[PDB]
Amino acid sequence: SHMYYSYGNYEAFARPKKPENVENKSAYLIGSGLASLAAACFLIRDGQMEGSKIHILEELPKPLKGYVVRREMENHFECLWDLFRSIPSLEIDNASVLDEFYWLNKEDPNYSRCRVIEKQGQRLVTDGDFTLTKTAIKEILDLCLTNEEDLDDVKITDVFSDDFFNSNFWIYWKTMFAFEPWHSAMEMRRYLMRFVHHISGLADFSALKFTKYNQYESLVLPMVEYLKSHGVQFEYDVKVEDIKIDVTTSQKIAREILIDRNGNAESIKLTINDLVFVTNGSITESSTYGDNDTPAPPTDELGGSWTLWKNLARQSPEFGNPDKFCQNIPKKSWFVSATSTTNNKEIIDTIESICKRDPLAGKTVTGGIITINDSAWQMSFTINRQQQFKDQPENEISTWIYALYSDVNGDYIKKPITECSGNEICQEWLYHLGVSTDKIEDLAKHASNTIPVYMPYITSYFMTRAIGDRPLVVPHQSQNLAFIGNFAETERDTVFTTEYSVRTAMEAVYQLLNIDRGIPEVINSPFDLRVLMDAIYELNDHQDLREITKDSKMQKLALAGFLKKIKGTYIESLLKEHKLL
Amino acid sequence: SHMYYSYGNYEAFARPKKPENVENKSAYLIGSGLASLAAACFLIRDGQMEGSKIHILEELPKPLKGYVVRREMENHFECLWDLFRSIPSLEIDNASVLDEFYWLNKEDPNYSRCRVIEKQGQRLVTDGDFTLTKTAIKEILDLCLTNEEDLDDVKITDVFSDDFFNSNFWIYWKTMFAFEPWHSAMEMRRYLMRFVHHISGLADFSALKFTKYNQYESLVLPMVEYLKSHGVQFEYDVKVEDIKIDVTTSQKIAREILIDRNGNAESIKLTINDLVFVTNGSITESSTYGDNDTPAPPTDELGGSWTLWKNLARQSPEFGNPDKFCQNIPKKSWFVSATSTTNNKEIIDTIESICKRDPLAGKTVTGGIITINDSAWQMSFTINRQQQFKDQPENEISTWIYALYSDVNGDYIKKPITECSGNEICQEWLYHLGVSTDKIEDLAKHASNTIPVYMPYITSYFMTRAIGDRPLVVPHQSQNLAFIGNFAETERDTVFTTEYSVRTAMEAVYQLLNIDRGIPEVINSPFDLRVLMDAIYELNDHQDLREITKDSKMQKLALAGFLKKIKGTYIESLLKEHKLL
Ligand SMILES: [K+]
Ligand SMILES: [K+]
Repeated sequence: SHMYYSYGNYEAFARPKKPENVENKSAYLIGSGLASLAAACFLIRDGQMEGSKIHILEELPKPLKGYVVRREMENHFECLWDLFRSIPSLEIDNASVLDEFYWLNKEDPNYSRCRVIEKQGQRLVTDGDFTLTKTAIKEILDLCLTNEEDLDDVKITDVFSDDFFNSNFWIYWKTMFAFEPWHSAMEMRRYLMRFVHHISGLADFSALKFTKYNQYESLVLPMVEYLKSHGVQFEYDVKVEDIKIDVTTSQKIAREILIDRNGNAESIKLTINDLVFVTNGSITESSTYGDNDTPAPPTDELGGSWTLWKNLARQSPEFGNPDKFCQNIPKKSWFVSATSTTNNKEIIDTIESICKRDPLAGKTVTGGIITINDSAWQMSFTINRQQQFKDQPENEISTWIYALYSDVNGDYIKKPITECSGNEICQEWLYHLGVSTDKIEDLAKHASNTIPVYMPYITSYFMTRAIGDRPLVVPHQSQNLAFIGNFAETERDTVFTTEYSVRTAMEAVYQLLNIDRGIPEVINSPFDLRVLMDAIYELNDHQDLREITKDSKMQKLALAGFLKKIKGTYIESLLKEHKLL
Repeated sequence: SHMYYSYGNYEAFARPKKPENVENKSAYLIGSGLASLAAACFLIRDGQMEGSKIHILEELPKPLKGYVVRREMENHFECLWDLFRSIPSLEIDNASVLDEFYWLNKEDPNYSRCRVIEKQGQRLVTDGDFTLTKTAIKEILDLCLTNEEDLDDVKITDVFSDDFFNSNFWIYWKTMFAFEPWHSAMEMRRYLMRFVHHISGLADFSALKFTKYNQYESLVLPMVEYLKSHGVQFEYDVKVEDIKIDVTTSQKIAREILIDRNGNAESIKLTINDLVFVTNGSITESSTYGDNDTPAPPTDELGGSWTLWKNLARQSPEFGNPDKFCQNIPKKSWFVSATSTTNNKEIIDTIESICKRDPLAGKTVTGGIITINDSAWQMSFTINRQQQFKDQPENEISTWIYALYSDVNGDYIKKPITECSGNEICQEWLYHLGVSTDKIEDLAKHASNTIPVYMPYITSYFMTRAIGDRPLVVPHQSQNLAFIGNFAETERDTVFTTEYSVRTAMEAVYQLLNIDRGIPEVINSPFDLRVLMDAIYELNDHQDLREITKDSKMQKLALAGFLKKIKGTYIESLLKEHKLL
């Protein structure tokens, strides 16, 4: 009740008055992920909180055998662009991160010239088409017409049938977003509605936008410099074990942060004027690393992030249900990603022959993942603009590889990916590029350096869930406690996105400080009739309403009577404008 | 083809690169109205044109007997807020005009406590309700469903019948926007679609927002100071008589500006790199002024603005058809407005008794016009926050009065308003406030000072028109010539608004300089299903779909079958959210 949603330039460009009594308030942010950093930025810029009163608590201190790549953006990351228009670029003078990003993606717009391959390097013949049947389209629409409240614990396989899963649409969708068939239909529905304005860019990634470098260099480092320039305090080697919260009949008040500061057990006592921002849960927690000759050791370890959320959930069911997300994760789930770095011309030339661009040119390369449709692992890989690390040699590329299925033997390396060294993952990948099999072993072992990473929780955002499993950003009656990040709850936005991190941060800061400025709503595209007309046209692989209805009597007649009632009206002009007539 | 429309924060917050070759370009803006000033501001900020190369050409030089008041804003003036977030306030340090305006309208939000009066000072009993019948509602919707291309030269009386014109809706609508029954149905349609998101605020003005002072002090003066601080050149006593334009088979190029600079006939020769921004036509041209004892003398004079547009239209029909707007204006049209200033407690107390607020308190007073429904003149009046001039005595108010009908005897002063002195207009107004008739003459003649103004073209924006009567902002193949202001043509936006002035200015500058940043589209509210649901609910005076259909078989049955097919779905939840179920 302490915020309101808005849209349009009035609320975008307006500045909030300094919030009431902020001069006597402090902030503690648990973890240094994007959501914590964003919340600190809003605390500085819009809360006008004093930097020395803002404390970022990081578990790690202030050696992997190679480069490791970790996601993209779209124009309607409304909250994220509100943030980064205020963060100075570290690459361009007198320019924001938004400016640098905006100009770069106009100079070198992202698109894919090859989205799906099969048969050891051949482009899928129907690449670019959705190959959705009428039944599959109806299931998509029926899911969207289902209330979110009726999708508690429903799996994607509960709402779609064979036609949909055989479609190219599902190939594009599951791989670009990392949906597994057992994942949350509720989240899949949110994604369908959230990105409906970009349906025309699904097959070719033409709606995706990327930073110049990896996320740490292009997003985190600029935020850090901004926060440091305003005196914000960074606390390393601090493990938050619990937060004692009073949950009374009238209020929720965080009372004390129980920490281990460099082996020493200490405690931070809080008043109502000391705000606590918890990033509950983590998809990168407990990650392990291999090298070119060693697999990343599988693990089920619960780290500090999941232990902390469990300790908060013990104090109120309003603080969420972490076990839905970190327990009972199927062993087929995506766990392993790998970064394969090479300067070898044979590999780089093979990539060029598939993606149609020079990987070393410094512009778009694959334009997003290429999916190997017939790979047992259901592997995809991408090469961003190179190099993605500013100190990497200019003759090197780093390729990011991931597998949706973790418990199935590969086609060339006949083992599950979880049993594979870096070079074995690279060999399986090189096989599917069409590299001659008598060269694969040496090119992977001696011409490349591949670092695998095992992430027990990388699919955790998407686990089947029920309303209530995620805490509200500001739980009911909370006075000084907020939850931020991709396991907190807010309307219609989609998790596994950087936008969701910034949105929850902004909503938390605005609500706890009662900031008198609107939060931009999730973009209104699923309510926009023009966008919905485009979606019907795109989903039906570019067929007008007559062609859609051509083989059915019940519809071909309803359409005849509809066209007779709209003839010569604005509705007919709109349908013609959007190619439905 | 030299611009694109956008929405959302990405394009709002992004800055355009410096446009190509702007260092060798100059700009001439004809007139110093809002559109010219806005275009100069965009030339500085986004064109990065040198201030000394920007020339504002004003006909007047660098004595009325009293104060003269001249409109409001809404949140979705998308282009105007893009502009004024960059203009420094002259009232608050380190703040924009947008900030000052945003904070003021949150501190003192606008609303009316009395919108319509009758019978010499009594509130209309049904004030607040639209009193629209089903037939009237159907005509509203049928107009919106008509293509704009089918409304050439159609009058409002061609598309509405008796029920609509007897509605409270039409009272609110015609007076707040100054529509006459013979005005353009095309523009009325644009207004219905343009402001559909504010239908719930039509009766009480709760969607209106106002500057602190009159428009000159709160909008023009800040822009002027901004332009002067950047070296922009202001040219006074310059009358533009013509612009010689080459209209070839391949290009339109302005060649020379023919001027009279202080009685001297001179000429400004232009290259392709010299841009010309013409504000074609004017609603204030040829205005005459009276005083407390003298009517403003009626006139049909064509001034420099209308002569110039006629001289441009002689060179291409693509430059518009001014005669549609400045000729054959019916003599019943609104011509006269008056500003009545008083410090008299009897008058001020009578106003307080009607509007329910202290006129001298410095906050909202009437919250917008009060309409005298049974006045022969169809008179309305408003009192903004006082005082509206920063050097006015603190015990004074200034009331703005206007009459939609100019050729009908008044109820107390039995003469058309065009024959009335300032004090006679005030007397007619005081009669309709319920002032005792034995006091009206002395309170108007000796306790008030009323300045009338006769404006032959004040209704000119709304004259019946056809596609093509207004020039495109940048006509086809124009290299260096643009048209801006409320007689230029752009999609869906509404004239008689300051937003239209800023929009045309922005579109002209962006197109002529090929600026690489989106222009915000007219707000998408008529395509937003949520907004349309609200509109149905509001237009039907807050009745759900069952009550709307209760007295009809064809609809009450179609609704039964519709409800049976949407039961338990998201569509039903949406309808319930918006009170239609
Ligand atoms: K905002
Ligand atoms: K924009």
